[PDB]
Amino acid sequence: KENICIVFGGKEHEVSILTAQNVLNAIDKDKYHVDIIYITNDGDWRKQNNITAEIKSTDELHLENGEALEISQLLKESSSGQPYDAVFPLLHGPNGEDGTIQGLFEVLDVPYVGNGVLSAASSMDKLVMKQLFEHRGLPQLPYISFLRSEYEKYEHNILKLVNDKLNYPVFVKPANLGSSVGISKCNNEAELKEGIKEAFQFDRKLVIEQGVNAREIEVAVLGNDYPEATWPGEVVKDVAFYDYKKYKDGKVQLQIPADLDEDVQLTLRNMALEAFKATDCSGLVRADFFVTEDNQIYINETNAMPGFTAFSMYPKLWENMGLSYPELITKLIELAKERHQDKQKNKYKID
Amino acid sequence: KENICIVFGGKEHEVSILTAQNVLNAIDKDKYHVDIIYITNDGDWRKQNNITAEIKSTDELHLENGEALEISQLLKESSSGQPYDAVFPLLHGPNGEDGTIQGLFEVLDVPYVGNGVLSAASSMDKLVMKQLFEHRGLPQLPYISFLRSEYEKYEHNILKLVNDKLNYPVFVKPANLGSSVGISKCNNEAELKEGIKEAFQFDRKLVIEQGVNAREIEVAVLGNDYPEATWPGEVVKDVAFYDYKKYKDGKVQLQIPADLDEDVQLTLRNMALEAFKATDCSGLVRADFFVTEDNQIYINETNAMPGFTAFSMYPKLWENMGLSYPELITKLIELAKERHQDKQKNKYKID
Repeated sequence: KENICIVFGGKEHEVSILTAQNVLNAIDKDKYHVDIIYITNDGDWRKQNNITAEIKSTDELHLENGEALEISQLLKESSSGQPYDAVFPLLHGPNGEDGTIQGLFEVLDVPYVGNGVLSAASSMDKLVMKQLFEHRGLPQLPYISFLRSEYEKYEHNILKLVNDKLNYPVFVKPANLGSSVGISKCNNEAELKEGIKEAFQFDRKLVIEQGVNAREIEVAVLGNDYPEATWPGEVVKDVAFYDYKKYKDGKVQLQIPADLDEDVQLTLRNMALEAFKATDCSGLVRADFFVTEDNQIYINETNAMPGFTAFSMYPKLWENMGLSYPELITKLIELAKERHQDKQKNKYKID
Repeated sequence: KENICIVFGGKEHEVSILTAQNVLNAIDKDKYHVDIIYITNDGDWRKQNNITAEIKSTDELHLENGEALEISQLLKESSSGQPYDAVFPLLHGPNGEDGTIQGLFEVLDVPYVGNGVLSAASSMDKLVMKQLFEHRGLPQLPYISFLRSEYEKYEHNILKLVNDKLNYPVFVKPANLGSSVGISKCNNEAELKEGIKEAFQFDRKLVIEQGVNAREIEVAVLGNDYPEATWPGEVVKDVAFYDYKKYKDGKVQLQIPADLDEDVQLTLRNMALEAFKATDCSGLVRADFFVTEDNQIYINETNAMPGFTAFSMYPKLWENMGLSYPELITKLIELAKERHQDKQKNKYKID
């Protein structure tokens, strides 16, 4: 058996916990020895050893009453007594996909699924992500950015650059948040200024982005050095608007593949690979696009740890390619093994 | 008293250990309670509690025989029984300035000196660093970059782009190393190809850089949101060459301020601040420039944790401004406190 540890929760949990239930029930307990570590909202790490049956309800998860050892000892050793072959972060904290847990994993020399430090961190900062996309030549909506320090001195002058380079309406976006906290849509300077002031309560760096009305199209990418991209998918919505949040009850309504011309789909698959390379991803990414009704394409953002329930977009895009959810989980673990092995080979060849 | 922890060593140590001796002997043991954690080449963490006298020889450091508790307990609590007010990483491992230890620090919610995760990681990847410098408008030598995957398919085609955009000689540079391992200077394709092949043994991503002969000029930057830059300094060298390494015995020979026109110095101070902002630095950075004999300026790289002995360039640049080495250490701790406090204020205002 191989030795796996799923880390879930994070310093709101209900998605992460549902995800960890799905990932657990889709792992062959015959091929894998599975421990899990739950991170409480407090930040405390609680381990639960040796999952061996299906998790039918969240009650079966020890959660905050798990075994409360130091984080060092929790990750060094499987309950089986072997070191882990892969650790799978399914976190919904900021420490989830800002590169921080990945940094911990590297310091502890623990092999792990998904994106590395620089990749996760730069996909979480919206300014760095766009700067990397730009250098790579991917099309994006016209955009501006600045630090609070610059706006305190150049308010009047920054607003002019907005009206020259962009067309209203624009969106004010905090650079470093994982949440819709502080985003607003502004139809003029008056609203823009109010919006900028309003976002600086939550962040020190802002992106101003030209608005579009467009379809949201997502592509799943999987791999390390030779990644592959799925056919695109769509969350079907008769009306494009920024909701600020999923309000409709029940399952989300996916269309996979998306109802797009076959040429446009191929363009999006190739753009997804470019977006993966532009932030030097590992393991996986979801590329999220804006596609207007006249088939104009912009890349919106990448997502370094995308939604990963059994009905989420990222796994359902791979199902459409023939890759089962249990096969996808196993592939992510093998990629984690390979990236990890490739680093001692380099750390060795450095002598 | 405030509570400080110096982390030094790292998974070669002699500079880091000399540095930790200097930083220790320059801290007022009356104002600060000082513990230190030593990271062995093995990666093991060993704590030594409550430094209270001058460290006259490295023998007085417990080093690898320090107290061998789990890393979690080592950082959570000062020997005094209080949580730390600041942790000061003085590491010479890759885990030093690739953002990994900083990620650990954030996961453990430990306040810490210097650059954050994204800042350290992006200053260590030479491709991302140049891409950020470019977007900011700082002048750099003409350069190319590619992944191993791209060169395996486009060898012939990538070499042409080199000869069109650059002028020989060029330097082949691994993107992700902190070491001179795999750098070479090439006067033609024949050498370039050999050089590219030679660097791929140690890295998966490369930068090809146009060579210059120039003076090396360094500027020290200190601050968080309102940073300040020193007058520039110079390691004086009658002959510009890439040494691959300091060979001369004894002290390095600094000229502070550098023998440059007063206008050129002011330009470099302002470029240093731009370079700090371009990678969203915190705490400090050293901006390293190429300045030709005809006063043409290029930024070479930033250094997120620069040399920090008492005779290193970064502290000596601040001494020239009137800031003593003990005052600089204290300023770095206050900045660590401020960045840390500013994050709960935001994490609070996010509700």
